[PDB]
Amino acid sequence: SPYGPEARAELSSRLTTLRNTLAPATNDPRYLQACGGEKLNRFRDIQCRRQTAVRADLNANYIQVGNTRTIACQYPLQSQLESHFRMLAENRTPVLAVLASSSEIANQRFGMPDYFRQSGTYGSITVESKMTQQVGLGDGIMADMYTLTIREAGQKTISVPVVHVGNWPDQTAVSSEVTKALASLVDQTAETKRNMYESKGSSAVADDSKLRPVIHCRAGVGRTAQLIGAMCMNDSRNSQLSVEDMVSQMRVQRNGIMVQKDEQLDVLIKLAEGQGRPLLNS
Ligand SMILES: [NH3+]OCc1ccc(-c2cccc(C(F)(F)P(=O)(O)O)c2)cc1
Repeated sequence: SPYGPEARAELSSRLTTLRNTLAPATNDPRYLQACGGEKLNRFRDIQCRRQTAVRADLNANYIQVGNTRTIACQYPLQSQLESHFRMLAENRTPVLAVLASSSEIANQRFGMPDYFRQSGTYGSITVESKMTQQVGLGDGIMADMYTLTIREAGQKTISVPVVHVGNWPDQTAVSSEVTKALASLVDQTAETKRNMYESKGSSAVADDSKLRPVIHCRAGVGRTAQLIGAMCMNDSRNSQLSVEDMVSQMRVQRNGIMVQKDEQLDVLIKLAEGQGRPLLNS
């Protein structure tokens, strides 16, 4: 079988080699480096590919999987929130998908600020959060939606739709069905917001660094990578892109941990199989 244990074993062999070779060395020229005392990386071993970095002071990467353009990042540190909101505003972000659980955010030991469910002030930026609809994705998994209105004196005010999956636990894979429902919700939300900008003649529409969905979980490598993979498979432009390609693109463009659990890779495989998409490059 193209999806049998042999093919799966080969896929894993290739991806493990790639993970091991992309592991960051100290002062690795492939990875963004902290400057001046301030912590950059939420986790020492989860680093940000230099070439695709979004801002010098964020652990955040531009990611293009086939034709699908997104930003993947870590959950921003408290000290990074002003820069994070500037990135969001500048990108005219059409959807911010947060996959870190409510339990994770509430646990102050993890230092995950509650930045999208509450209003706040971060340097010169003020942020207003409003709750909108709640959508069930299946298997009890829930998406809570918000809008974040980002203001700064002398800047255009920008509002960002948020899709928060609050009950996808760390180091797990939600089912292929839940994943497909989630990808559809996130793409639909982005599409609506992107259409508003287009209807207003925004110049962001012509700029491939902009209007990217922004996706983060805690580290930005497990749950984030499962969602990005699913989104890529929902994009009609990506015919024939293999699972090897998709995962190898996420890893070279962010870090080697992208798709963190075997069960996450298994959901990508099952979605591929459903479409008759190849696992391996010939
Ligand atoms: N230190 O070894 C590598 C390493 C270190 C930390 C993590 C990690 C830490 C927190 C959460 C997660 C994660 F749950 F996989 P996410 O889905 O948020 O990316 C992963 C994953 C890999």
